[PDB]
Amino acid sequence: MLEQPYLDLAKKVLDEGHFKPDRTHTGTYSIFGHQMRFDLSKGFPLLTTKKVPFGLIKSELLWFLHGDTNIRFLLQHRNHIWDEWAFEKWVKSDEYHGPDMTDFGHRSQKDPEFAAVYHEEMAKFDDRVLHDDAFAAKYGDLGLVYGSQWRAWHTSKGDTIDQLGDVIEQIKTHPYSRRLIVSAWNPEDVPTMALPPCHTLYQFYVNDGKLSLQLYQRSADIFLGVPFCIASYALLTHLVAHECGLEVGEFIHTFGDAHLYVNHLDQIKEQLSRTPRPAPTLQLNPDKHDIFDFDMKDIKLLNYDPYPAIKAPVAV
Amino acid sequence: MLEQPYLDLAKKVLDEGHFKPDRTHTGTYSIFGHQMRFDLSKGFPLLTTKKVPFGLIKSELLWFLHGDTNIRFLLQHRNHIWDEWAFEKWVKSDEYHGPDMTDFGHRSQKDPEFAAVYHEEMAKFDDRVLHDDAFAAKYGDLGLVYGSQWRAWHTSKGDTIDQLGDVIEQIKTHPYSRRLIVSAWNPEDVPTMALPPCHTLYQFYVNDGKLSLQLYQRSADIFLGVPFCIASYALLTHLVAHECGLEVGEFIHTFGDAHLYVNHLDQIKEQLSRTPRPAPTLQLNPDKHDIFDFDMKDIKLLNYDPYPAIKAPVAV
Ligand SMILES: C#CCN(Cc1ccc2[nH]c(N)nc(=O)c2c1)c1ccc(C(=O)N[C@@H](CCC(=O)O)C(=O)O)cc1
Ligand SMILES: C#CCN(Cc1ccc2[nH]c(N)nc(=O)c2c1)c1ccc(C(=O)N[C@@H](CCC(=O)O)C(=O)O)cc1
Ligand SMILES: O=c1ccn([C@H]2C[C@H](O)[C@@H](COP(=O)(O)O)O2)c(=O)[nH]1
Ligand SMILES: O=c1ccn([C@H]2C[C@H](O)[C@@H](COP(=O)(O)O)O2)c(=O)[nH]1
Repeated sequence: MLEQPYLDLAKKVLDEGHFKPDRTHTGTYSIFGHQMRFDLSKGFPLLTTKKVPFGLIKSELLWFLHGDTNIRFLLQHRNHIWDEWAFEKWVKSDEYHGPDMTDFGHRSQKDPEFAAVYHEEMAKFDDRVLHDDAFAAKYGDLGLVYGSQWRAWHTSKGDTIDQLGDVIEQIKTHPYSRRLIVSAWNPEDVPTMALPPCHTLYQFYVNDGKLSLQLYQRSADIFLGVPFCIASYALLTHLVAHECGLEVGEFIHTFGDAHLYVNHLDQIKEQLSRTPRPAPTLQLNPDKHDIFDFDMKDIKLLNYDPYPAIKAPVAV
Repeated sequence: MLEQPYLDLAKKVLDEGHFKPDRTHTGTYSIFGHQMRFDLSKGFPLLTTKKVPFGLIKSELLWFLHGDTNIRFLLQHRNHIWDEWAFEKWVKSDEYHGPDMTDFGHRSQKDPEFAAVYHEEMAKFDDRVLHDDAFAAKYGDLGLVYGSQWRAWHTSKGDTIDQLGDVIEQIKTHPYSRRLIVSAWNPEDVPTMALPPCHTLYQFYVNDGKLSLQLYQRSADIFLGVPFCIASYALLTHLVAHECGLEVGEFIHTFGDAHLYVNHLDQIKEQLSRTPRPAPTLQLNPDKHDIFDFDMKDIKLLNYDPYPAIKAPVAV
């Protein structure tokens, strides 16, 4: 089965993972250096042993591909994955006149009524973003996110480089190149970032008319993150390929610090009692070729028969 | 035996490696995505199945650790690994009055007498570098090399960041961090570089009082390059550890495009007929702790009993 590597990584961490604490003060089980391989010609690696929302995955990837960094687009697509980051900037800034949200993410799990106040406060902020173009302009723009890291790298001369755009052009002109790399790591920015990119660097490769892609993830949440990441990068390996007119080869996920939060142990064991079903299948619109102009309707997932969704808490 | 992974990578490429040409127009056998693991507590990974020059490895690493980018230091240490790059800039510039060296690297293998002319021309340039401080200042400074990428990253504000310096400080204050990353990839520079860094990115990790390091190599010459690289990065994992007062764990070498030049096939097979001996041992000076102030005499390699050196041609 196509998703075996993910189960193995999960089992493995459970078995060889050494205890290791972190920022959130919640302990974890970590390993260092791992590498999975998913033959993308066998099917699309969307977990069948637990329901993963492909809709959110598409929304987020297209956002990146547009070089966009404002929440407004994602919001219009019912995507709220990046809300806390915008919200957090709104609460620590001027004008915010409302219940003190200091430590909203952490407290939400503990104070019940607080969760109520915060959830509506959030609901309001999002509405303002979504409608007040002025507000969106200053609170919905996350700044340094994958969208601007891949397609608008700031140069020392006050200019901008479209890493993804250029790399794609190169795949077309020099497929056998070894410099097909897109970095999301800027030494100038990381020192003062809310969250340096976990999806640190990827590189393309072409051989036998097939496109492959390797992603280097400095840090991974095996339960919550990895499941999205695989699908997210597997989608791109499909997009770029389609555009360049190659076939799809395999996705290679290399890990730095792969961990499993102690509060996710039961749930992950719960998933390990499942037997993966046949993998779903991606269907891309044949009329469109400019991935930069792709839309939600141009990507279709067929035969997605998963197990119910396994619920687990976000440990900040 | 400690170096088994390297043999396996070699055998593997020979067995699953698909043909793939490149810039030098010499064909290669490539694979995409590999990952070796060397437990550094078992010994120092310097190849015993073929003599590797640890002297050059030390010279080069210290050069990097000093944030230096000029050939003069390396020259004083009889190191000529980076000569062609300096020489190449001298020949394509003004003032060069002598035999046209256009395509010296490639031609050297073909025109015998040419090799003679070029070799002495080189000998002269190096002497000028080594003695004329003015000359060295403009022809010996390679510019963007690991030394300035690790310890003098140019920011958009015309400043400079000491990635290595800072990361080291972090290991001391926050060992369990997942942001211990040093990048040698600058999207602003790669577009116009003679050779973008093959040793693209490394990340540190600390657990159980042991320091580990993973290196991401976008491109590798399995015969000539990989042997140096392992030892080079294994030395650093030892240096930083010593400084931070941790123990050494393991070195993890992840590969993007790992290849074997077609003109190295015989020689690599030749090496595969060998049986690795016990690994050598690194001995660091206990009195010094500032790796930035380390010198050739502060690093000692014990029990290095290798097989003779296997000769193979440099395919540009
Ligand atoms: C993906 C991604 C990158 N990111 C950014 C990001 C930031 C910090 C992180 N912290 C940790 N430990 N793991 C992560 O996956 C993680 C991811 C995400 C951020 C939020 C959600 C999210 O809210 N959805 C969760 C929980 C939903 C809920 O509360 O019910 C989910 O399970 O999908 C998902 C991903
Ligand atoms: C190391 C490194 C990075 N580098 C930079 C660099 C640049 C282009 C490359 N090209 C290829 N195919 N492989 C490499 O290892 C390589 C390395 C090196 C550059 C030169 C030598 C060198 O001259 N020594 C060779 C050959 C010596 C000889 O001519 O006799 C050797 O075998 O050591 C070694 C390493
Ligand atoms: O695909 C993803 C994206 C983000 N994160 C996680 C990584 C860390 O658990 C946390 C960020 O903490 P640091 O690694 O930066 O310390 O967010 C993932 O696990 N997977
Ligand atoms: O440790 C090292 C350093 C450099 N090179 C090689 C990689 C490529 O063979 C060549 C550079 O060519 P590109 O990958 O940039 O095309 O130099 C290595 O193999 N190993």
